[PDB]
Amino acid sequence: AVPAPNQQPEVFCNQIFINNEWHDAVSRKTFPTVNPSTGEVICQVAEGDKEDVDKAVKAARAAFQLGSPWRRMDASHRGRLLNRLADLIERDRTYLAALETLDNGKPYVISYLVDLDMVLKCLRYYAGWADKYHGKTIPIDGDFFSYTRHEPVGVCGQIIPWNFPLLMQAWKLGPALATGNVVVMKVAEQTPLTALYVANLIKEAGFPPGVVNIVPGFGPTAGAAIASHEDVDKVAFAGSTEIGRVIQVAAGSSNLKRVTLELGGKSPNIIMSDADMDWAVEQAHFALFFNQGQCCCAGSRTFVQEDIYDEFVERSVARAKSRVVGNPFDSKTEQGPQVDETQFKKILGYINTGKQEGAKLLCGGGIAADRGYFIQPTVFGDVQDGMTIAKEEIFGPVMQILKFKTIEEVVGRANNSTYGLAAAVFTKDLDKANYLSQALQAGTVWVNCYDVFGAQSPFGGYKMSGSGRELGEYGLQAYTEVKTVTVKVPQKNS
Amino acid sequence: AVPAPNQQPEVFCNQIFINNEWHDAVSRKTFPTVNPSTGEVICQVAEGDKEDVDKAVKAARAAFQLGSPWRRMDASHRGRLLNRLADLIERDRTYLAALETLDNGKPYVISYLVDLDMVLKCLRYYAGWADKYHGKTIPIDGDFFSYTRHEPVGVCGQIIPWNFPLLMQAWKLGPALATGNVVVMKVAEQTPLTALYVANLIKEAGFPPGVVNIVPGFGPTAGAAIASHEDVDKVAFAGSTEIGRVIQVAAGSSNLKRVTLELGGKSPNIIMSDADMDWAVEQAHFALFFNQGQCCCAGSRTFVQEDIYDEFVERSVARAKSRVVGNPFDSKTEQGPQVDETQFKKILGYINTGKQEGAKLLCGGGIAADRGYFIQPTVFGDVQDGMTIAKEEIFGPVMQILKFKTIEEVVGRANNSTYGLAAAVFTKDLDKANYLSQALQAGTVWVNCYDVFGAQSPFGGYKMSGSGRELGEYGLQAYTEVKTVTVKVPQKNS
Amino acid sequence: AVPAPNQQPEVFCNQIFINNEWHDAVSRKTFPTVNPSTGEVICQVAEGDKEDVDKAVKAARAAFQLGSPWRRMDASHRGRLLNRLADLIERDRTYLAALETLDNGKPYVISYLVDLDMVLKCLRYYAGWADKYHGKTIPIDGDFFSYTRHEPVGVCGQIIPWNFPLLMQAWKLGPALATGNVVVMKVAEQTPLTALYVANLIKEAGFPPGVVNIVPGFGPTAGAAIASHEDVDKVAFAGSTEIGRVIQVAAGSSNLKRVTLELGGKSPNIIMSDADMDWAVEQAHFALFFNQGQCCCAGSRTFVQEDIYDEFVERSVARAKSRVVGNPFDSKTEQGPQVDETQFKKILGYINTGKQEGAKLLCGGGIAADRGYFIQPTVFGDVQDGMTIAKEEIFGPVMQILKFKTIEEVVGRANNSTYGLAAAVFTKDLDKANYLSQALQAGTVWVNCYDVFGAQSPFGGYKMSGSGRELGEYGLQAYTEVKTVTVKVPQKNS
Amino acid sequence: AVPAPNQQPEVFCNQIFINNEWHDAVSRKTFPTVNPSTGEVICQVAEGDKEDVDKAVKAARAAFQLGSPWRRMDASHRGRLLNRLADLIERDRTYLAALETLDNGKPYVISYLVDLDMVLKCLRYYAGWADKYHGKTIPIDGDFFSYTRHEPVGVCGQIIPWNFPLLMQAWKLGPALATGNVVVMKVAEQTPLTALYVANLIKEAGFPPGVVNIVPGFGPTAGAAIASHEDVDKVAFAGSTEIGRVIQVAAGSSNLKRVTLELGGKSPNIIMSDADMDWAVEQAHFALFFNQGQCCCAGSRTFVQEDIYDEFVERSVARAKSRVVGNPFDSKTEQGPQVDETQFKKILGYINTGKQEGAKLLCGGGIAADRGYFIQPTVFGDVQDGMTIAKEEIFGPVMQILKFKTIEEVVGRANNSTYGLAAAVFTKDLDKANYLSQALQAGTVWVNCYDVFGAQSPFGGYKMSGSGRELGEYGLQAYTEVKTVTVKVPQKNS
Ligand SMILES: Nc1ncnc2c1ncn2[C@@H]1O[C@H](COP(=O)(O)OP(=O)(O)O)[C@@H](O)[C@H]1O
Ligand SMILES: Nc1ncnc2c1ncn2[C@@H]1O[C@H](COP(=O)(O)OP(=O)(O)O)[C@@H](O)[C@H]1O
Ligand code: NA
Ligand code: NA
Ligand code: NA
Ligand code: NA
Repeated sequence: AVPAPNQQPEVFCNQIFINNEWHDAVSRKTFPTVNPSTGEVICQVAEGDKEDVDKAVKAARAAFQLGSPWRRMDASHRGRLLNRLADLIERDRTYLAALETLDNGKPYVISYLVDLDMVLKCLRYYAGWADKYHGKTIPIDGDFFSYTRHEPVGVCGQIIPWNFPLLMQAWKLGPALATGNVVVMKVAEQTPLTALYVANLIKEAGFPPGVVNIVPGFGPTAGAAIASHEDVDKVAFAGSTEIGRVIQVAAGSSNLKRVTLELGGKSPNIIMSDADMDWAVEQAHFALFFNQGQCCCAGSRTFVQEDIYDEFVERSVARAKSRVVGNPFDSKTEQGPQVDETQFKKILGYINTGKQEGAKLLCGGGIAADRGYFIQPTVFGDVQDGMTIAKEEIFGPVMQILKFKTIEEVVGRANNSTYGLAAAVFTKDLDKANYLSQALQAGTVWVNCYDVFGAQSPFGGYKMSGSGRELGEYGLQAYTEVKTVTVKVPQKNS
Repeated sequence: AVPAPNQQPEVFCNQIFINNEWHDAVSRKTFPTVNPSTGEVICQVAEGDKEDVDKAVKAARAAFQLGSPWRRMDASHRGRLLNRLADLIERDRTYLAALETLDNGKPYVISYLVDLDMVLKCLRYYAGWADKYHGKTIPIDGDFFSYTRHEPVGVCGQIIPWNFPLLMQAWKLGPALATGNVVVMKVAEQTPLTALYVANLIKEAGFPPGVVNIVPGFGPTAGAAIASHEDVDKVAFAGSTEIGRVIQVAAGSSNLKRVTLELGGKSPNIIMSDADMDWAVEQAHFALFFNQGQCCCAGSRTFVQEDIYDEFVERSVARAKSRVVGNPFDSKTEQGPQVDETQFKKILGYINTGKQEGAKLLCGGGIAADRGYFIQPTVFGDVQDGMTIAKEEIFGPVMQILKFKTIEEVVGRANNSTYGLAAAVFTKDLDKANYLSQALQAGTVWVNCYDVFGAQSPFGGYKMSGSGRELGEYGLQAYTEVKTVTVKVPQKNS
Repeated sequence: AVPAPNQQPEVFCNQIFINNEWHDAVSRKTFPTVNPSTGEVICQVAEGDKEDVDKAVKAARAAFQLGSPWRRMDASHRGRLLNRLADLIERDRTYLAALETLDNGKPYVISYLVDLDMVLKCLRYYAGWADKYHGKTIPIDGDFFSYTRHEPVGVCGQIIPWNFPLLMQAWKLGPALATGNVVVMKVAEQTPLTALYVANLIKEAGFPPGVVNIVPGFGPTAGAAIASHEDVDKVAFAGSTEIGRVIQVAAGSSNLKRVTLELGGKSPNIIMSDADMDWAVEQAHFALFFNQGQCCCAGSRTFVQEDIYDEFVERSVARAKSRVVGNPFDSKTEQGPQVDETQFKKILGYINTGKQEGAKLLCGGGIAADRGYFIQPTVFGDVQDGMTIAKEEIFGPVMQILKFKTIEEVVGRANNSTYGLAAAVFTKDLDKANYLSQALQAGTVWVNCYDVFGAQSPFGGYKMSGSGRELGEYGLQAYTEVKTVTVKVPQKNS
Repeated sequence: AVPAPNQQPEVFCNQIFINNEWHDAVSRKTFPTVNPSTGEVICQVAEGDKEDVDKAVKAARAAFQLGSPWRRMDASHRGRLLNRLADLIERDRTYLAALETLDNGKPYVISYLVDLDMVLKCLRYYAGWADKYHGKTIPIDGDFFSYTRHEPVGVCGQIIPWNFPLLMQAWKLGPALATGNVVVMKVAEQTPLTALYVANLIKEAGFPPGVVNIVPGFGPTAGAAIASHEDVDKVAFAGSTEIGRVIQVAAGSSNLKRVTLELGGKSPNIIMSDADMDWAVEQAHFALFFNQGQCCCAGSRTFVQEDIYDEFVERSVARAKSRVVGNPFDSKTEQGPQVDETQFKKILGYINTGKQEGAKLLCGGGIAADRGYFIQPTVFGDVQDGMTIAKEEIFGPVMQILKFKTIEEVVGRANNSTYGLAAAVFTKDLDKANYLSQALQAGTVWVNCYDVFGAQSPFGGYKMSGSGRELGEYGLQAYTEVKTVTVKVPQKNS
């Protein structure tokens, strides 16, 4: 079951979080955060800029000083702290799920059973890594003892997007805190609220002051301030390929801070003629329409073998036509609103371009409600690789179906992209699955499934979909600085 | 192509190898080694017993002393020595393959292209591990620096069988020497010669005296002296399950030396009705008949789905009938003799049991030549799980074909065995492959192949097929002793 | 602060635990467990034997069947369950610490602050391993995809001693349950009660029935029935070297089950002349007298460099004379009774032995109280290597002080033992530390400290102190069975 | 023993190496490479620019195509090819060592015994890694089989400096080729010759055409063309911190290619009062003067405790005065010329700033010969933290000796730098070694030694000394792209 939501949850946190305290922006400015189901302002949030980020970095640097409580703390105790935080998130699960829906738009049942579940699982996974990420002892030549310490990278800037506000926070904080780093986090202007409440929980869980600092605000102000900061050791950025470029340039123009990026995708979902038809249809629908189409790794290029194309397309249309768009607090709602007006307008722009460039509009294609940012589930057929809707990330409920003949052809077409975040293969055949999974140029390849995330398995892009990995053991590599200690000994023996 | 063999290679090495020198046994007794193709004596070999083993162990212990050339040698240099040994074995490849064939009976072409190749690949793989098996630095609670050293286990007793004389030597020496151990090796009385010649090469490569010592002799004498020795730190045994028991009791009854065992099997090879028929028949032939049927992981229970049974059986009988038995130096020969008279008679015993118990004799079933230990390729059909030939390891050219209906049926019947060394699955279906590889209780599961060994991938038994793993990184564990060092420090920081 | 103890805690659990239920022995037999502070019977406990062990093994086998709740359970959820068990143990901490003291004799302040603390830390550490012990994907030669699965070893027999009842239970359950095994545990007849209570918490935590089964009873009966069982896949034993031999023999003579052993020690604690004297005296006292001397890694050979010998002895003797023996429920008490009458007598025998062979009695040497099993802290000076009290594990409050001159000498003397569990070095010198830590043949070497255990750092013996390691990542190896799956693929590419 | 050098070694390779063939630049332009001992031109070398870079990248890309010989080659065979290359460099060691000296300036004895030895060790180290860098099998939640593939990152741009021409090439090629990548290398204009000859050996070794491509030319042209190239997946740059910035900006401005950097340093060498005086003085001299002072991790800030300061400086001055500068082909020469006239002039410039700002010139200070770029071993005493010679990397034979009082003081001073490449500590004290190696913010900390490089131990910068690590297992991380494959399975079991 799912507990009944409070459909108008009280907001408690709306300021800058530095040193476990709440601060107005130095400018005293605030910006509104909007409910995308109604288009109405939820509340004002402090508008952090460069000066606020400066305060935050100083607090973070102080917390990181040798001999500080956070630096001296046992690695196992960092685990306990992460597990305490997860316990508190779970305590406030019903509230956070409802707030998540209020600010973002996603169905409450999904906030509750999916987003909040994944958040708990991620934080508890990483709690487990805290005292387990060993350095090495190394059999170097000569009369020496040589070993590596895995140290924290230090002051980590973390700039996150609005599509999974709580989950992306957890994906960042989990590996960073498990490895003893300190954080300055810039949350998305569209969805700052849940992350700020979680900051209260960080304080309650007992993290020392300055270990996690949150600065809500805009990208070119607060975000750029972090990426170009002289005393941020590392930046992790999740967002558009376009702003990823800005981040890497900022890093290089400033202090040569370490950089990881999780960017867009145009992920191919490949349906072989021997696929389980009903399963493949349902999963392709999910792969595209999940979270209002607002997923980095959305199955936005649906390649279907010619022999099953017609039936696949028929079945896909029926499912898109029966997908329930409405109030995200109604249990029956499958699809909420898009996150804001800019997104709403951009997706509608893409549907227009799709119609214009000769893609066959099979269903939807319009606005779904007269208030809030609701869009009809849209399916385009006979899509061609050169079409704008086949190339550009739409980030909306707009499905592309493309026809192919051969396994060799579809590999070339799938790989023909500057993106490489994810892909999938639907087939009953062992050799087809292995052929395709090895040939596909993508960070994750799903076989007879889609959007299967696990805290244990790494995720991240090939090509311009980003670099570095999040989740799994791999997710600790960007948060570790490696020191070699080589010691002269009287006589080295095996 | 394969170089022409010397069909009567000269024997240079036939004594006990200790401190890089050749010794008569202390009793001065010798035993004959026989050419299995003719039944004739090749030469006499020193008959090592307890006294000779005692000498060998003292030499190994001295070589292992803290501050010795072997203990002080750079880990990378152990790699250099292993690679040098591989180069010398390559230099003498034509000679060694022909000697292997003389003493063991396997086809010279197989000795050359298979055994010798796998030996080189194994030594060269482990050469690469020598300086790469790191200890750990560990984030323990409190003000401490904690780390582990991976030290050699020490003096390693290695008792090996006759079925792959050179490969079994390499499988044992590669990981032992990569990790800085010293060795007292007991070779099989049936096949002592190639391993003794390799000892000459170990000396030539530059290994310090005492690092590898070799005692040819019998099992209850030299073998048991090693297993029961008060100064041997570790024993690795490969052989029968019966002697495995003897070895583990000897270790328990002596100094609690560490034990690993590679023992027999009765490995199931499962052919689903969707398998590629031509491929499955050829691979099932190989799986069973490879090396005169003298393979620990022989596919000696061939389970075939009922819809393909008659055709599979027909094809299998034709393949067995075409199999050329003859002089192992003749390039046309596919099957040499069995290793000795004891094995010869045991295998004929098993065939007579097969017939008497109601299995269907479809081809072979008798002696194949009037000289040497040759047995016709023998196929039994309509084999039942309760039959002797379905349960006991035959270790000869005797194939069992069993009929089944369902996947759940075959899983349980395959698993209903006290052995679990290997298994194989032939199918085109992804889900059947995955279901079976998970469900099968065996150390290696091959999918659409058989007898695929890589130096990179571990190999070893479940259940009574033994314990521990050889090959890959895993092959190093049994040869490492772990030391934790925990050091008080002024102030631990992350 | 330590919560006031219930000095007469109620006993709730005194039966055989199988399938989450409490059972009498088939025989209906019960055995008294005694309070060592008073020599009085606490209560009677069900006396399990072969037939009860047979039921417990059948239940574990059932819980391990493919498709069972325990086998299908997400690894992450095994972590949640271990975490929940740690929470319940912490909830009942005050009760469990008092019950431990009642049955074992150790001071309540130590049960509470040390034993219980270490139990919680072990379980929480292994909770974190549950979903992180990865197998490997392997770049084998040829057109294959090769990988390994790390599967559970299966039905694990675990036989534990009486010196750290709750801790030894946790050391065994932690890694077995994290890796998905099932357990039949035989607890010590001297100290059954606390482990049985924890069984109640295993049920309360939500572990499926048959995952943990506990059989109280005696060694030659219940313990030997586990070791010889034909369906137990792995046995883990902690206790005497003497019984260790029996276990390895029983394993070899039965089904060749996998064995690990945690046995005795006679661990050298080396004090160099440049050591911090006050520290080294206090730590040498703790190293020996901790837990009534009943510790496998007790520093039972204290080697002191000659220039500081006289002062070190003077100070050690004053320290032993000041050690408070009495009621373990009194907060003033440093030392409680020995565990039982047998150990009491064995220690008195060793004390008389030291006097007979000429070691200098500096203090203690007698019975400390009328009731229970209390022995005076005893220090022997001028101990020589050849003496029985210098060679054999005493397991009581009996300290040996040996004098040495050189670092090279002391290495040789420290290593001249068939034991090799632990060692320590006290020195301010970098090179002396590194020289000694390298040269000492011991599973753990402490430097300027003693008895510093971390859940993160492995622990186990060299030589006749045992084999295999407990704690850390290494603790998982003995609980994992490795399966290679090697799959033919159309065309292997890097 | 060292073979007599050819002091005018012949030049065979001076063109652009693409597809295992030699090419003139598209422009037909050449640049002189100069002998720094004489100031005379050795020969002309093809001047590569963007058009030649483009030809090379297309070559690398083709060689990387799925199904090409290099992609399909067994990982173990990649290892064999690396070992073959090492064998060829060893065969040609005398020639290559003389060529290195001729083009670079370093003493022939050093080229031969140090650089060449290190090149061989690096390549043979990485040969061993080729088939051992496993991906993982991951116990993800749900009915899934999840695993990682460690794939090559792809086309690798490698831009290397002039100070260790052959070694830097090896450091780059070793890990890149072990993991199946393809390379476009830009060698330093000052030292192109040796790396070009090694390209001949790469062809001879049997590496498929296009796997390694080498473009000599200038930085703003050929190097920038590599960094900005839209089909280069990864760039690795070694050189100045200034140009490191340019690289990172170029990567984010183009295709968001993966970046690792090895930049400058101003490494502190800390001499505690309890240090071994003779050894510390010799090591501090080596630490600064190695390779004409042309070492990224040079001990260019020598901190000396005040109690030993006077003696230490006195001895350091005597040692620098006795250092032999001259013809690098003469066996008596310890120091050759600096690499070129720019470096020559820059160093004299720093010597002038040292005099101007009031540092105590103790010896040297000027040119050491009328021909070639020879500079006197120069020592400054009483150096202060604010001085230019204490802050900026000089990259010449100019030693800075600074005085300190306390361990706490020197930590702060050592860490007060935007560099963090290496540091060293000289002390006999265990606690001081541990305290310092932990507190020092440097990629490598040497204790009682300096410039101890091992192929096994990673090396790289903290802060603006760069990012990522080379050597050891860590050196493979930047050359790997991680793919997750997650497969729906019928029913997941442990
Ligand atoms: N110039 C910038 N520098 C740093 N961060 C930015 C910049 N612009 C936007 N951001 C931030 O990056 C995150 C990802 O959003 P963004 O890439 O702008 O996606 P979109 O523009 O499609 O909404 C957000 O938190 C946003 O505030
Ligand atoms: N023959 C045996 N087989 C199996 N377990 C035994 C045997 N004898 C004793 N045990 C058990 O092993 C554990 C350790 O005991 P042991 O090594 O005998 O120490 P002690 O005799 O000094 O108490 C206890 O649980 C004990 O009951
Ligand atoms: Na919003
Ligand atoms: Na023979
Ligand atoms: Na008791
Ligand atoms: Na030059």
